[PDB]
Amino acid sequence: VNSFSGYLKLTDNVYIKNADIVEEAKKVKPTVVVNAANVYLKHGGGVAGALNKATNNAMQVESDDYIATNGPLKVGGSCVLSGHNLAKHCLHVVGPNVNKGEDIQLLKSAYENFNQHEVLLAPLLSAGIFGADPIHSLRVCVDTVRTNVYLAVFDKNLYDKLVSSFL
Ligand SMILES: O=C1CC[C@@H](c2cccs2)N1Nc1ncnc2[nH]c3ccccc3c12
Repeated sequence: VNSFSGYLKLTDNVYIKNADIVEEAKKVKPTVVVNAANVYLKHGGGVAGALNKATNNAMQVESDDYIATNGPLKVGGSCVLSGHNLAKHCLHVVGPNVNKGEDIQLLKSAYENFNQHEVLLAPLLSAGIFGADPIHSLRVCVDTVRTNVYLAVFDKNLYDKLVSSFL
């Protein structure tokens, strides 16, 4: 039993909800919140901009130190940093950005990072401003993640489309 509330069960381990991941993180304080990161951990917009703003820019400060020490992430890669006031940990995961020409086949590699964590609150990777089809992203998530994932979908219209079209 966990503290997540109001989710639709899609499969044994994948759940989905129409919600703002920031407010969901602030309420649940999950062990792991996933950020829709880029390789430079520059959290300007989309999910990343929203998570960072909610931390009063502490996420960005921590991230800049991480990059100064380690260099950029790989597309498809991840790193574990603090969750600040939102979660115990933030798993920054780099889905491919279609608006940069990155290979959508890397989306599966991105979701594989979730399997290192027993339970996660997450957005759909590569959706939104990363330019991929959210229906496809959900399919890859379901077919790749084996741990317990709670997906927050900000757009109410999009959520209903994902559910109604889910196979
Ligand atoms: O609903 C989806 C599906 C793909 C993804 C993206 C859409 C555009 C770029 S990325 N998204 N957005 C969000 N996901 C989680 N929490 C969110 N809180 C919000 C508060 C205001 C506005 C949007 C969101 C939002």
